[PDB]
Amino acid sequence: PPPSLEDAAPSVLRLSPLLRELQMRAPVTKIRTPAGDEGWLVTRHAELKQLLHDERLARAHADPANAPRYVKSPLMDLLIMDDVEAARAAHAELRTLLTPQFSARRVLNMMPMVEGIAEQILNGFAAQEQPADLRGNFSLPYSLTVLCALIGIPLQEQGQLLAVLGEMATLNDAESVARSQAKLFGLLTDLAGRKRAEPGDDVISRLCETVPEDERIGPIAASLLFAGLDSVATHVDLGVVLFTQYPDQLKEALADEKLMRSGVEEILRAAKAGGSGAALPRYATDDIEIADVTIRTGDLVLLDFTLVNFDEAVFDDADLFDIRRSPNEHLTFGHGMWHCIGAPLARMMLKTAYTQLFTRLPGLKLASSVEELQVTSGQLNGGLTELPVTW
Ligand SMILES: C[C@@H]1[C@H](O)[C@@H](C)/C=C/C=C/C=C/C=C/C=C/C=C/C=C/[C@H](O[C@@H]2O[C@H](C)[C@@H](O)[C@H](N)[C@@H]2O)C[C@@H]2O[C@](O)(C[C@@H](O)C[C@@H](O)[C@H](O)CC[C@@H](O)C[C@@H](O)CC(=O)O[C@H]1C)C[C@H](O)[C@H]2C(=O)O
Ligand code: HEM
Repeated sequence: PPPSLEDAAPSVLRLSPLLRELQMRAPVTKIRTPAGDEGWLVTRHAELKQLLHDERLARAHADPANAPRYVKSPLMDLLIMDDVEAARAAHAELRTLLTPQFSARRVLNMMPMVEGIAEQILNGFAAQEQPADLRGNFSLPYSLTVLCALIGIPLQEQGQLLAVLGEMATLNDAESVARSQAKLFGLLTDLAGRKRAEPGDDVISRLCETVPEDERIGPIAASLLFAGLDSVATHVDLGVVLFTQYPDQLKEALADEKLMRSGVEEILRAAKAGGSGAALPRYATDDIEIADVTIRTGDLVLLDFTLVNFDEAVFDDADLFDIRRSPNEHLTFGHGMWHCIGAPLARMMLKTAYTQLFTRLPGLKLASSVEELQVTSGQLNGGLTELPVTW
């Protein structure tokens, strides 16, 4: 029986020993998923990068109901279709719709909105009673408010979102996920009809121009919001932890915009809970020969973007936080057909956050120890349960 991927990591910002062992054993290796099934874990940079460009991996399985699962989640099950050409076309359309929204030009047009929301939230955060949770008081409201503004979700309708998005991340209750997913899909399909009638400068309105069916705009906007919210918030949090542990690198990043940009890359490479970094399931649509192994049609393949970021064949002293790594060859956003569509926004949001946070609160420090930080578990893209800081 293959080793089981565990529920989190023993502590934050260090790769879990089980993952480091799996990586040493083989480039592609059989594991047991949290959901109990068997799967291929890709553990090394060169092999992951090659498989990110292999057309034989798809979000498709001949029998999705019986396909080997990564996690027990009705969210993943919406992702997997039973025809390959139908899955390929659905994926292709998602990227065609969304890639223009995140061009360098359009992201540049988001900067004032992002900086302005960060300043309003930071104004309130600096006044909180200390120690204060940076995640609930800053990084989550920051991420939620920017993403809702860009997508076009009214301030008047945001109250219920943090509850529904958090529930959708649960691996603990299958029926609570599915009805939260429908609440969110229903909220945003309803919203799409309203913005069709009254368009604004936002993503939902621009999708209306090209997509005439509300019932398919809503799930795209919902999955856009779910894709960005926690990941951006968690990287604000862990980026803040790293910078409080290497204050000399924080100060030089504040002093030179080149080093703040490469500092954000080094946070994207290393600011990790240390647990399993695979995000979505992929299935072989044909047999693939690689790394002295044979992946078979229907097999589950897990691309662990976090784990390959610590591959010593690529990164000198990989456990070390060093913002001067350049070029920084992390694969945190994927690559090729699968590459994160929000990467330019995420990069800009993180740079905005660290700059404003540490300029306004230069004495920002952990209330307790890094070892005392509690990584969340039993969840999709959980990060920390809270991050108490003082300043
Ligand atoms: C075909 C389909 C239909 O037409 C439509 C009706 C279907 C809609 C279905 C949508 C389903 C969406 C499911 C998303 C699940 C994310 C899980 C994330 C878990 C992440 C993992 O976390 C772990 O999980 C383990 C279990 C725990 O053991 C462990 N303790 C920890 O918790 C790893 C962490 O990952 C990253 O965070 C970033 C992700 O967050 C990025 C993600 O968000 C993507 O961006 C989501 C992209 C997604 O949206 C693509 C869809 O859009 C494509 C799409 O819709 O196709 C349409 C055309 C960053 C962290 O550094 C990772 C780290 O920790 O090292
Ligand atoms: C630090 C923040 C983020 C990280 C680490 C991250 C990471 C990732 C990763 C690893 C994938 C590939 C998933 C897979 O195929 O296994 C992905 C895909 C995706 N990301 Fe991000 N992401 C971040 C922020 C965002 C944001 C803010 C948005 C939207 C505003 C977004 C939208 C998407 C979408 C739509 C996909 C699916 C792409 C596809 O199916 O081809 N991401 N992201």
